[PDB]
Amino acid sequence: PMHPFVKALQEHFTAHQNPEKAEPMARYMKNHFLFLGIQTPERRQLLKDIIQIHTLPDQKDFQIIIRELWDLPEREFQAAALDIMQKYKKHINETHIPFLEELIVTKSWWDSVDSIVPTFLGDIFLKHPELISAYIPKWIASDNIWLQRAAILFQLKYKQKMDEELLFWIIGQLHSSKEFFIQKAIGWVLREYAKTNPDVVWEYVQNNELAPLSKREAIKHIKQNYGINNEK
DNA sequence: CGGACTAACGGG
DNA sequence: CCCGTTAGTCCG
Repeated sequence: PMHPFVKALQEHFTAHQNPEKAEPMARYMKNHFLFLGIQTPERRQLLKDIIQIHTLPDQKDFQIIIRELWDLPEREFQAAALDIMQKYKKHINETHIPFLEELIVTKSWWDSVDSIVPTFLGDIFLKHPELISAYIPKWIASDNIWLQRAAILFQLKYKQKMDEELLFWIIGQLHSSKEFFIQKAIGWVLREYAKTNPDVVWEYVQNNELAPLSKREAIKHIKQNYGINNEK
């Protein structure tokens, strides 16, 4: 039996569906998912409505509610699940890594994976850096582009706390990937980290092989700092 | 390739 | 208001 909070959310979202918007929204995600057609501002309000009426469920039900929402067809339910997980943030710890892994590799796409990785997993590994090597090597070795992207992006927001040796090691392992979502994640994490340490990122990109997309994205801004040499 | 543009979302 | 970003399409 579906949890009453999830049932209430399903009814309320469905009552406000927009088939006209659902079409372009589904196309944007390359038709991997059905959509109700509800964009983020309204989707968060509809969740708010249900929390106001029912109250947020006891923490004992947290993982259950996330999984039930994950199993519903329309993409807005996974987006809502992530909003709900943020509400239970203070209950999440290192013991939830496998739970988060399973979310990464089910109903997988860039929208859900990017919402799980730099935030929830990033925070966990900042608190428990000793656990990185229990997961990152397996992720990289896996057949799964989303675990590979997770390995790249978990340090995205680390700024001065970035483990540079680790970042570059991870990138080195994945630099030959022909997968767009890997090449782009490499570009993104380098571009972001260059905001903290431009010299290190510039040196890396000039001295290590990267896919063209990865390099181009990495230096999107810092090419202004260093210049674009004449090629002849 | 890589630049220009679109549309939505996060946050100064 | 602005800017920076996951994507996305389109054009030499």
